[PDB]
Amino acid sequence: EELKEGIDAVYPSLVGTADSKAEGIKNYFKLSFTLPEEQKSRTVGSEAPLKDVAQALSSRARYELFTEKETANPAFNGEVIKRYKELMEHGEGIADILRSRLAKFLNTKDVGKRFAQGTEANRWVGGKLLNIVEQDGDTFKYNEQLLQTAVLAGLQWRLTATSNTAIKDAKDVAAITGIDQALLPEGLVEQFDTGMTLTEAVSSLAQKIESYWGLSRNPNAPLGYTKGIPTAMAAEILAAFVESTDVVENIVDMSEIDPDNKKTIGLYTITELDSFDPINSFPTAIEEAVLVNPTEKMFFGDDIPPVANTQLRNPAVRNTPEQKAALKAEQATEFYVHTPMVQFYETLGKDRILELMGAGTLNKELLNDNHAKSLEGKNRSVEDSYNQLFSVIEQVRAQSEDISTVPIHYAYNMTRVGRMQMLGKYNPQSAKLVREAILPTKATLDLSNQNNEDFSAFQLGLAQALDIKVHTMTREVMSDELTKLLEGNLKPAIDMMVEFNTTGSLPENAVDVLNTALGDRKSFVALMALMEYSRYLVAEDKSAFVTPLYVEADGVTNGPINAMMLMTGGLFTPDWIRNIAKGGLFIGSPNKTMNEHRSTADNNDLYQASTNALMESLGKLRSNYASNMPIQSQIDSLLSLMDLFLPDINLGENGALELKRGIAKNPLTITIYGSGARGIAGKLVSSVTDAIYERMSDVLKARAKDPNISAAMAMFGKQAASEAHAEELLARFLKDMETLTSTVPVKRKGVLELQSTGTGAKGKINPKTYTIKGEQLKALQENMLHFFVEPLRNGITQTVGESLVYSTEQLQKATQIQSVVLEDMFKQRVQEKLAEKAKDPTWKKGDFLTQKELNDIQASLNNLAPMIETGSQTFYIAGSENAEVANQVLATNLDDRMRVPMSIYAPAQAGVAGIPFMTIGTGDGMMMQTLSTMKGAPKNTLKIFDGMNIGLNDITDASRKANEAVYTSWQGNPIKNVYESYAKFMKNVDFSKLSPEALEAIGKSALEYDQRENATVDDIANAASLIERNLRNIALGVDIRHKVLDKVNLSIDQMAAVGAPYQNNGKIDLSNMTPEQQADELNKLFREELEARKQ
DNA sequence: TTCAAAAGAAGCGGAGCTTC
Ligand SMILES: Nc1nc2c(ncn2[C@@H]2O[C@H](COP(=O)(O)O)[C@@H](OP(=O)(O)OC[C@H]3O[C@@H](n4cnc5c(N)ncnc54)[C@H](O)[C@@H]3O)[C@H]2O)c(=O)[nH]1
Ligand SMILES: [Mn+2]
Repeated sequence: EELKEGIDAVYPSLVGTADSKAEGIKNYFKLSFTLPEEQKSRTVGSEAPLKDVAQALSSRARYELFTEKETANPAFNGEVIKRYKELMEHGEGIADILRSRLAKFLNTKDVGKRFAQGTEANRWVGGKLLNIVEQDGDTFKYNEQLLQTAVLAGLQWRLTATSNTAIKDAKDVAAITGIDQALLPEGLVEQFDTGMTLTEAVSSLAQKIESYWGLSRNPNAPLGYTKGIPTAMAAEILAAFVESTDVVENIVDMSEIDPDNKKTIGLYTITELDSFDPINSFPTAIEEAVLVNPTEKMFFGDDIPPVANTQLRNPAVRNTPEQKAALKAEQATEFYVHTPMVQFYETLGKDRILELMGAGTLNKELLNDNHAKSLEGKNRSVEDSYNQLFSVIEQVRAQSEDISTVPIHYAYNMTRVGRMQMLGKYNPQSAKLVREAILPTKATLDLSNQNNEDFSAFQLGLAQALDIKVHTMTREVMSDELTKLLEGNLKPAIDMMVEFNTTGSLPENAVDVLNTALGDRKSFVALMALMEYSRYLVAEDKSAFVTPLYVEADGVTNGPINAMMLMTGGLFTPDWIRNIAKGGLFIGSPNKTMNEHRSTADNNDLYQASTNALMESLGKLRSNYASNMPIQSQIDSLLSLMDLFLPDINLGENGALELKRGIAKNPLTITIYGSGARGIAGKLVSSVTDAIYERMSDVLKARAKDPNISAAMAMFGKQAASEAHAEELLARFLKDMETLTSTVPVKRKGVLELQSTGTGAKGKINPKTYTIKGEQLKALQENMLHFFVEPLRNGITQTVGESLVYSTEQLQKATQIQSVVLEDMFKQRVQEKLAEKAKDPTWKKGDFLTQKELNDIQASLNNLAPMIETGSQTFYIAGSENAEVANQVLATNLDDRMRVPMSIYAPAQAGVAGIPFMTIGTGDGMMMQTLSTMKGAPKNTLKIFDGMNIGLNDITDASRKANEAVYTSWQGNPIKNVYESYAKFMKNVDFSKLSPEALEAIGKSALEYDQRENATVDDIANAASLIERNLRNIALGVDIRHKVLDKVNLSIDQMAAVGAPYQNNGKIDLSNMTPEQQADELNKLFREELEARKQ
């Protein structure tokens, strides 16, 4: 009751009665919200928020008074104050648009007159804003406090939303657009990553608006109003921004991108401010005024980010104590601007940085259309990073006279998969350009003697930055390779940088000099290396040289290796010992390092081993079809085409096939994580078509530079030796493209057969519009699938071990089955409650359920063990936010458009998510979390998931701790964790209660293709409990292996580069033994440990 | 079926079916 009259005192004039049982118009704003116990927003109570905040922003003194702080961010100066004054005036224009739009709505279809007569329009999907209007003579008007506060939220969102949007990948776009991921057109993914979907824009706006309103949700009010009213407000604000042209709306017709797709999709992009707009130096003034506890802000000095209580976008999952400890540790690290790189970036200038690191200026007619779109996407990313960096620098520069002395902190959160992610799009963790200007690494080195350990550290940092693969060679060999480079190709660049570090000037051909010197080594960190070595050369005191140059301790094929260690469940095999050594687990070799292994024992890493296995599987494939000439020809053409355009595939003069580890890197990784072969085939083809489109721009360029040039020379000039030698390359290309688009392999009854597509590639090539589309793309993909990817998959399995593949399958099925039941039961418990609501006369279809009701439903699922617990991490595989549960609109704008589906936090099918969740989570996730919290945890590093940047002073000890953290994570047992959860599930699940849809989904996972079709609940049930037994057995094995492995002498250098391996000090000595001998000895220990328990 | 975040628009009518 105190709450009712409390919220009424604040909004006494809103239309309707604050009682859900009342007969006439009811006010769902006061029913849905209460005043907080403690102030959240300084606009609560204000009769004119826009006037008050504008006043607050009008001077430093007034701002300080308003926020009740004694001092304001020094970035808030005259120039910035003047810009905010102009932005407040614009807030008035947004407010004015909103008021007119309301008046239009009230007048159309006499909604206002009807509402006044008792028609409950304030409950319509388009009428929820009527809960915040006030009667005004013969009509209605917005409550000014609520209206103007939402506008302030709208201005803040307008300033910073773009910079906080999620990144879209091909997967996201395919889901959005309904177009198969493998067939997405060029630049479509780019078009979609640039804008916001309606849901994306509205939900971020709504969150901000509700935040500024500064109220609390009533647990017993229907979500249709608690979420609905601020969403209706957001929708209206987005619409006003479209009217004001602060936001551009683009309705994308899928019909032209695919004749059969009927979706039309809205894209919303915020009009960018000028890069030199003063407000960029301090874009959060409003947020920091309105909110008592601002979320959008920079953390300078000893202003430390708070620790997140719950997993990112998974509010049902609390960050564990150990996770919070890790977050705290990472949020405490101080970052500092490295002034020389900033000055270098600035002196080069945005345009030359793009020429150097992007695609420079685009001549949209020396470029193939499709290529042109990738180039644009490239520039976008570098340009945004540049602009974002310098906005941050502008704000840092205000904090002090020496920007290199201003400490900077970053907020972090744990993601769904256990990774510690730095919040924001453009920060050191996520943006390479920013990574080289803002660093937590720093050291003072004695470089007066090139025989110091300090100089050796310095060399290692330069080499790694320069794309020398420092983990494949010893420190000594590295040193000689680096010296060769600095005295050879890099010298002209080094000389230029010496000059720059002397006078502060660059030549006009700087881009050329860098580009030529670096060649393929070019990167932002390479620039840091040139900068730092040249700074050392001109340094006055080489004996105390200060530098943020770092060495990254980086995982060697980290995910696959972790999966092999964590989820291989059988006896030990020699192949496993050899392969796992490729990832830094050395048995019976005290103090062995990855550098030594690679140089003296085995130069092939796990990607190369898989690639070599691929070549065998391919050789086998060729045999089974040896007499079938058309099939041999089809394979040769695929191999030929890839050879023309991909560096990783080489065909020799006499036909010798050679493959670089590169083509196996991504396919190995994602295959373990549950990717299908088709998806991989599609990716390989993309890399082929990308290269082709690019070669077409080469044609246009060479052809324009010389109209005489022959087609062959224009397309294979750079790639060939002679004229006629380029004429055969052209012949291969045209033959390959034709056979690969007109003929596809299919698998009928275990055998491959060629079929005509009837849609072969035909016609003269026009290098500008040339596009491999639809039916042609699919054909290329089918060829790639059967003649390359399928043998690759065979190679992968032989490499990582069939035992691991088996474990990931049981893990996948268990977590899928569980997610299906969870999803289905949730939806059912929801439909039950809504049927109870039709009995309620206070309730209307569209109101949905209360939070309290949703909470009770979620709690009722606890006996199905939705959460996986390791003791230090919590995983919620099924957790999601979906439109499928409520299946209805939440709100629209006042024009009956911008219809936002009602989204609910609820479990959904996992699919294959179980694998990467557990592998990433208990692998690199657990390693980094351990690294942050362990005794003697390395200080002043930047952690990037499976690699860690270390200052040059501490590379040895930090690397050793990193490898100890790896070993610690290898004591994990993610299958055991899944088993514990799945066995509780199996004890409580009622398969008979599931919908038939749920039931068949489970059949797919638990039952062979055959026994499905028409199996009973009991067949499903019995099959589901077999998986539990499988899990139990795997988990037992994993546990034994780990204990046995711990008894033996191990050297671990998975976090490689520095050559500082962790020794487990196992007492049983397996040195001077072959992998076969070692496997036998480990299997004895395994059997003996299996008996300790059996008895 | 790789993971790390979801996600059509809009007339009529007042939800939800319909057509593009
Ligand atoms: N889950 C995931 N992680 C990704 C993906 N792309 C990149 N990452 C992570 O970021 C670094 C690279 O950051 P950068 O700014 O230096 O480029 C990357 O390191 P690695 O390339 O060495 O891979 C380490 C482990 O990450 C997982 N992983 C990589 N790539 C993928 C993909 N495509 N899909 C799933 N998982 C991936 C593996 O466990 C790998 O061993 C990553 O740490 C990304 O798309 N997804
Ligand atoms: Mn790595």
